Amino acid sequence: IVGGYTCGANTVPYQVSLNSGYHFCGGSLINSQWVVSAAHCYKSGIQVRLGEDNINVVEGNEQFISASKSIVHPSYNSNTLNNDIMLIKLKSAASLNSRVASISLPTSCASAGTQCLISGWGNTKSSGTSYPDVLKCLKAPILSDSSCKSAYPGQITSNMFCAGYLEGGKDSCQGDSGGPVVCSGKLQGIVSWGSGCAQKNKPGVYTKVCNYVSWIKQTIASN
Ligand SMILES: [Ca+2]
Repeated sequence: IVGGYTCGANTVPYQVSLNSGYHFCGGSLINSQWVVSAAHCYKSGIQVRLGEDNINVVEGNEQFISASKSIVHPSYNSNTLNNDIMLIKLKSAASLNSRVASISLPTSCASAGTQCLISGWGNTKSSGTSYPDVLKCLKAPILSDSSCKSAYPGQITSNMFCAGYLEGGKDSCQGDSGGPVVCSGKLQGIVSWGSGCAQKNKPGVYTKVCNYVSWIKQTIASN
C-alpha cells in the first residue's frame, strides 16, 4: 500500500497473509474454512496466516493453517486477469474470535464514488521498494466505469473496477495482491493489477467480487 496508514493490530480481522516460506499475497477470510484471494496468487504449497499484524514477528494472536485445496476460477485468464479470483480451503477451521473474523460477501455491487478500505503488506513506494512488516490500510473511492476504461483502454472487463486517485500518490501495490477491498462492510474487491503503483492516471484495478458470489457459494457447498 502506497500512501496509506498503519491499520492497527488486528483491526482488519478478515485480512490473511498467504505464505510459501515468505508472505507473497493477501486474502480475505469469508468463513471459518475458506479464503478468497486472486487467481494470479496461485502457488502450490500455501500456508494461510490469520490474526497477523507484524508478519515477521510471532506476536501471539496468529493462527497458521495449511491450505488443503485451492480453486482458481474456471474462466481465469492470466493474460488479461479477467476473473482474477481464487478460493483456498483451510485444512482445519479457524477459531473465530475478535482478531480472526470473516467478512461478508456482498448482495449488491458497490457504487461508483463509494470509499472502500484496501489493506495489505505490499510495497509502500511508487518509485522503488520498501515492504512493511505491519499491516497497512488505505481508503480509496471506486471510480466510474468510464474513468477506469479511459485509464486502461481496451483492458477493463465487466469483472473489474478501478479504485483510487487519478492524481497519484495513494494505491495498492505488489504484495497486496489477493487482499480485500471492503465497501459498506462487505468484500467488494480483490487487489488485482495496475500500471505501476500510485502513478498519475493509473488507478488500481480490482476483481469485482459481486459477480462471483454464486460461484463462491456453489463451490463452498461442494468442497
Ligand atoms: Ca505475526
